[PDB]
Amino acid sequence: SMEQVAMELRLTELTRLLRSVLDQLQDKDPARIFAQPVSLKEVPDYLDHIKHPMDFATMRKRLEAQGYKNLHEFEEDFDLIIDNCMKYNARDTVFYRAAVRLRDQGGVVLRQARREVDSIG
Ligand code: NA
Repeated sequence: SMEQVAMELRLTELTRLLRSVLDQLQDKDPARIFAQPVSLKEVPDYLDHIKHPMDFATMRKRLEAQGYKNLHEFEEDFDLIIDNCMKYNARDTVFYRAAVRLRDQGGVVLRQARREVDSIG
């Protein structure tokens, strides 16, 4: 049908838009603390603390399969990265402080990203 084609183009444009949103949010972690999933070889007890780990590489693979249906779903994953980091690591660590600064600078990107998703439709 044409109406599924029209749905599919919308998804396809959104994914293109979220690519840009992702790339900007990843430009706010220049250490690359959040680039890859936490190694279970290096931190064996990590899944005793964190039931839904999340990182940027994972979020990229879901995107290029067009797996994000709205902006909420994208935001939900992004928030896991920050919330997982600030729970596992203490206040006085470079990990927690990298999550705080990513949160505060990514708020600027996601607030205008919300207006662009609405505005086009
Ligand atoms: Na903690």
